[PDB]
Amino acid sequence: EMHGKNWSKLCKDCQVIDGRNVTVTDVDIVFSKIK
Amino acid sequence: EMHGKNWSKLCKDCQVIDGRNVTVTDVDIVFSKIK
Amino acid sequence: EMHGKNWSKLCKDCQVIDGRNVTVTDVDIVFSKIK
Amino acid sequence: EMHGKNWSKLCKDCQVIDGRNVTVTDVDIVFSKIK
Amino acid sequence: EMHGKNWSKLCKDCQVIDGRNVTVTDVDIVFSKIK
Amino acid sequence: EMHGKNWSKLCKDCQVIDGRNVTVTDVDIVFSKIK
Repeated sequence: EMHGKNWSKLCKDCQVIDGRNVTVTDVDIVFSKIK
Repeated sequence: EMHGKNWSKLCKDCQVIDGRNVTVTDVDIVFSKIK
Repeated sequence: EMHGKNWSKLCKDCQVIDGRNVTVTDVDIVFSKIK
Repeated sequence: EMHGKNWSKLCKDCQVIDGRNVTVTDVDIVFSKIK
Repeated sequence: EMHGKNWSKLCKDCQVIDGRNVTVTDVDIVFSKIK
Repeated sequence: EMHGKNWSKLCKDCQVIDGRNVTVTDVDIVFSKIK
């Protein structure tokens, strides 16, 4: 199970680029999820 | 199970670019989900 | 189980580029998850 | 003297960030010219 | 004298960050010219 | 004198960071020209 408390961010089986200022440039595909 | 509490952000099997200022540029496909 | 407390960020089976200023450039695929 | 020809960009006593995709972030002052 | 021809970019007494993708981050002052 | 021809970029008394992908981070002052 998962449980965050009042500001806590949490994940499982995840891919995160968490950060204050975040820029991505010239990309071909940012998000891709084939199943 | 999942449970956030009053400000807590959480996910499972996710892809996040969480952040204060976020820009993406020149992209071809940002979100892609084939199934 | 997982439990963060009021600012604590935590994950399991994860890939994170957490950081204040984060830029990625010229990428072909940023996020990829085949299953 | 200065003379450009049909696509030529030129300057003198200049500061340029010329480029296809250009982003500036979190800045305090972008342009400043005190005299 | 200066003379560019049909795509040629040129300057004198200049500061350039010319380039295809260009990002500047967290800056305090990008352009400053005191005289 | 200076003369570029149809793609040639040239300068005199210059400071250039010419390049395809160019990022500057955490800077205090990027351009400064006191006279």
